[PDB]
Amino acid sequence: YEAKLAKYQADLAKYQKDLAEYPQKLKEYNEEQAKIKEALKKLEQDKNKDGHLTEPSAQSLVYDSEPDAKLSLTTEDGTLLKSSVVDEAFSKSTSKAKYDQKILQLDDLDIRGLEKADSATSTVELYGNIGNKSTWTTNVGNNTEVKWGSVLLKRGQSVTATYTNLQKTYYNGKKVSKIVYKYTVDKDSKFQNPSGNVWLGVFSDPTLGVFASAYTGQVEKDTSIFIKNEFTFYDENDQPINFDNALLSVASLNRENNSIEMAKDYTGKFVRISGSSIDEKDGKIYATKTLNFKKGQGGSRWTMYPNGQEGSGWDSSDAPNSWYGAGAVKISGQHNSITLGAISATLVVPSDSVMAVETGKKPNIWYSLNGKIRAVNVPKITKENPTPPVEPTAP
Ligand SMILES: [Mg+2]
Repeated sequence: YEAKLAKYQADLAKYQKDLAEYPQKLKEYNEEQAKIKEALKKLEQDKNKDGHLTEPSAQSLVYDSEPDAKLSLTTEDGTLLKSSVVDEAFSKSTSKAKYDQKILQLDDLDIRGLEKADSATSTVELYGNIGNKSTWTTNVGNNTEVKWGSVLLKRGQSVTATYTNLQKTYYNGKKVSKIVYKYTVDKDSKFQNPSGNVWLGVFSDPTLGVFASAYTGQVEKDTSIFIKNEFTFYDENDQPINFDNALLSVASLNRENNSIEMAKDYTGKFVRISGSSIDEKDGKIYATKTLNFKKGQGGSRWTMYPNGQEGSGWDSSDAPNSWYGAGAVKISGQHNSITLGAISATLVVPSDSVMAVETGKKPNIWYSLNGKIRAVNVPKITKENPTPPVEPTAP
């Protein structure tokens, strides 16, 4: 009868508060549900128009941006890298030209520069356009502040990234407290870096994802880099979330004549976007029938980068037709998995003078997994279904 009564009394005050607030929360839930159901009736009717989900549903996972998240890294077999080693590597070789114009050009980084003698650290040191480089830009965010922990991993090795301090992430209108990703280098990757190392730049904002690279400053024929991504999201009580058809966006699945970006080995259900270059074929999600790099070339409708033409620059976060290189995966359960990578076209499709040339590519990729579904007008669930308050019983 000690803190039993004090607990009961605390829970009674909280009950009284929830009872007072419950009718307004129920009203707001009911109004939002009504809105969502009407938006879904229209999406069903429009399911074959350009940029619409072939199987429309509401987005329960609000997971667009987390600029203020906090990053923690652990690897049992890998090497977390000192910032100053990462900085030195950026200043030399193929990224030097951009580093001298105050730009961190992640896709030009020659990762051999990271393989120095006394490089290891026990905890994450963030690097990016921050501190003394607060006026610098990066090719991934331009002027926006981006930073990452750096790790060297070989085939089969993994890093576990924990992201806390999340300000805007919600599932079914409840706040997400923590996200844990385990990133593993897929053993079947074909990259040639003699050390066997891959650099993962793990951004502090988990919605920006990962920059994965084995680039040594030359292109490679018959190369690939794949990163397995296993993840669990956690609720306000630090418990794993059991997703029920949350939508995961797989965007920027670029296909050029020599290079395919693809997702594979995924949990959940692929949902095609109407009009998109992206489909599923043999458990792999990519541009299956056409290239998507340049209008007219290899069957592509649009041009991936902004050139001036109509619907060009499809490949960015804010472009209206970014769905052209996107798909969605409907996920459930508490533990989910997907593998993202880039591979030489000739390892995937028959050799062909337009669709699959032998020309070498850079074994790198920037990918992201988030809730920013690129299909048009997908409604978000922002209001929780309130649980009727239960009056507690006295000791
Ligand atoms: Mg891409």
